[PDB]
Amino acid sequence: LQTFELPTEVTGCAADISLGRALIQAWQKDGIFQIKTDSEQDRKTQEAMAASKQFCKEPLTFKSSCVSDLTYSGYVASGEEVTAGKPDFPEIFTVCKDLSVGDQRVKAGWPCHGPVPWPNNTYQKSMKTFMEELGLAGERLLKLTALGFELPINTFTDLTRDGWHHMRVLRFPPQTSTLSRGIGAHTDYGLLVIAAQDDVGGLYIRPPVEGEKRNRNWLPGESSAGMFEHDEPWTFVTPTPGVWTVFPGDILQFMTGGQLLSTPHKVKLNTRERFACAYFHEPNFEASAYPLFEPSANERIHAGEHFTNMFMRCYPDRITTQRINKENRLAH
Ligand SMILES: O=C(O)CCC(=O)C(=O)O
Ligand SMILES: [Mn+2]
Repeated sequence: LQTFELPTEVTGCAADISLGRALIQAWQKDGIFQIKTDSEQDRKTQEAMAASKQFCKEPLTFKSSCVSDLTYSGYVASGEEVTAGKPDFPEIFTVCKDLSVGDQRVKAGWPCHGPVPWPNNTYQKSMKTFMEELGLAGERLLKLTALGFELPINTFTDLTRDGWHHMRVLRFPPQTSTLSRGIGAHTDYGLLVIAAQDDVGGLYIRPPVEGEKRNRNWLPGESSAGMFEHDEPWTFVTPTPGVWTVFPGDILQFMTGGQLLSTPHKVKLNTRERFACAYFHEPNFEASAYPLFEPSANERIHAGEHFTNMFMRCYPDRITTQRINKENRLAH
């Protein structure tokens, strides 16, 4: 895979435009590239992964208490069945925008808005500072992408102001310990996905395949789930120190008219447990994404509406979903 070092500030100089061209080319050929982490980005990744490992060592009663009826942030034990001798399962802690009940959007009952049920304040601090760095990387990447497409440098800036960025903090069990098979082929609904992983290995991505029609996962009727899972090609994302991976999400596919494709990906379970984090760089919850290259187009996709429906469908029995239904929160 290509690995690039990003500049700290993207200003629009010739080097920035050149880098944007190269990022687009790498996505168009490989579906993914790596970005070099600096010493602080790396340190903060390691501290977040350590906090994740410590949290997963807590008893299940405690982990299961890290839930909220206002936000989807918090813990889920994935799956619905276990057996004797296969008692383990994937675990996710989702971090969405951390808004207290003092925030006006929370007071107004906006769906998905509320405070993260942090397990402790060291996990909180570790995840917040990691997500701050991930957000800055996302902004650099979007400015470079704009420059590479000959668009204004700040094309994405209003769209992502106070963006609804969120992250899944993941633990996958060893294959022999679980009835889970990992995560099947899917795409992520976001502008960009920035991901980190430990040394165990398990992530596979599907590059662009010339002539291969792709479902447009921003449309409810074109779910990408499961598609191509058993068909070649799948690229193994070899664990590599000192990098994050980056691929386009569904929103960038929409905005670019398919010049970038949302990268399908899947996770296979290994012989050891595996830790990873997947960060989703997003528009503002209230913003609508639009075609960048079709100025006459009136079609839009509303980020907040899609986020809410996706979480409601993925976690239909969570207290968060029950409260959305009880209070008819979709009406906001
Ligand atoms: O486990 C990984 O490396 C990626 C996980 C993922 O794709 C997700 O949480 O959407
Ligand atoms: Mn994913």
